[PDB]
Amino acid sequence: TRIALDPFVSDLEAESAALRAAGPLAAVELPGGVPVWAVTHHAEAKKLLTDPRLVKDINVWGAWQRGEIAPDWPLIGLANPGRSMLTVDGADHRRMRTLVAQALTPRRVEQMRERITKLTEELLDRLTGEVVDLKADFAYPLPMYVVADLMGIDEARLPRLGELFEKFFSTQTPPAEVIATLTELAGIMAETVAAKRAAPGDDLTSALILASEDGDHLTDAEIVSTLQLMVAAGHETTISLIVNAVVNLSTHPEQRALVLSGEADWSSVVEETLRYSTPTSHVLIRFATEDVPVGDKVLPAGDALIVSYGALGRDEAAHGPTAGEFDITRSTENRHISFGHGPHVCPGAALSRLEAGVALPALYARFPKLDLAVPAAELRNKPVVTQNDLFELPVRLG
Ligand code: HEM
Ligand SMILES: C[C@]12CCC(=O)C=C1CC[C@@H]1[C@@H]2CC[C@]2(C)C(=O)CC[C@@H]12
Repeated sequence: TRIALDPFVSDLEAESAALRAAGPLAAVELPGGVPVWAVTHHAEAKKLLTDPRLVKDINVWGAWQRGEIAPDWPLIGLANPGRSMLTVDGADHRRMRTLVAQALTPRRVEQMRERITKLTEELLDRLTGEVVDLKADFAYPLPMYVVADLMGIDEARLPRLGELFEKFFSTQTPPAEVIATLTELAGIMAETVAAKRAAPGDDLTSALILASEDGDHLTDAEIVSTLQLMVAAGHETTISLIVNAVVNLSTHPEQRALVLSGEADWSSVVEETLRYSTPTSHVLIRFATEDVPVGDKVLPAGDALIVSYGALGRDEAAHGPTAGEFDITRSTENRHISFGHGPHVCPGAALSRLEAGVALPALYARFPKLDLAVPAAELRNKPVVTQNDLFELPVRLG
């Protein structure tokens, strides 16, 4: 009775309807035969996201301890990523979040507005021809230039950063390519941390060095880990938020009219795209330290849990009868949890909201008649089971 997630993501819409159907705790199978539970309703996901019995520590995974997981399993990098803020809980996690919150503040993000506006303008200036891949030519570079600038990375490095990002986020990248790419990126982060210790500035890296709580502060390895994790977590997710907003406005032309006329604000388009069409369909992975009641099922001790943000974004219990439709005018008594909830909540939420909030009005200001150059039906998801990412976004600029 276990929903196997399509690893080609041939039909996300149906799979998300199946996951919602299979009740708050759905038995699922991950690409490569690996069974896990998925929480697929909003209220139950919130309860589990704040339950300290659901931990990131892979030692708690019974299937893994019993060697029933192949060491070459394509998703192993997600299930078992090593030491970061991502994979700790309790006091160790709260220390990291406290120090990181001192550096990546709402103020620091808001102060990027003008730089993001200039980067957005420079990318729009390079758009030529009647039909473009808006993903490749606009959405894809923007978050790389922004995060490089936020982090204070030497602007001399940007031509190589584009090649390293491409290699790191590509399916096609080999094995000894993928690890040469990670090594070169960590070298750039280490060079940045050492440069900012020698010459502190107005950048996230400088702020991560300075952060402290009662004389406690991040180690170099913790700063480099944090910067790498933010690139990995923040790049393709922000791209897909911008892509999905353009796709949603293209396919709902009367709501496009409302925002372009100024009736509706762009923030309402961004928040509705996050709920209706989150870039992150599933997050791996949590493990129960004890049996955990979820509705009228039990999540057994040592079992795995993924959070199905994609499925639960359209939860009728949270958002009502229209949950299944894109409506930027909707009011919900329940804020979307597409950035997560509880201790592991996304620290980049303000930044990705600002990037999309600047990019989208800038794009429609340059090209207010822009539409899809191919029917909505021909857009295809990439073969990435956790993410809601398209191969391309063909648009007629007009
Ligand atoms: C639309 C864009 C993005 C979405 C949809 C997204 C979504 C998420 C979600 C749902 C989580 C929590 C997963 C969970 O615990 O179940 C998360 C964690 C995280 N995100 Fe974001 N995110 C986005 C952009 C970014 C950006 C721009 C950054 C960094 C600047 C970032 C950095 C992180 C980090 C570091 C974590 C791990 C937090 C922790 O485990 O303590 N994300 N993200
Ligand atoms: C789980 C995650 C964060 C939440 C989110 O929205 C999307 C993802 C998918 C990619 C993950 C990332 C966290 C950091 C990971 C493990 C890496 O260091 C390489 C792949 C990357």
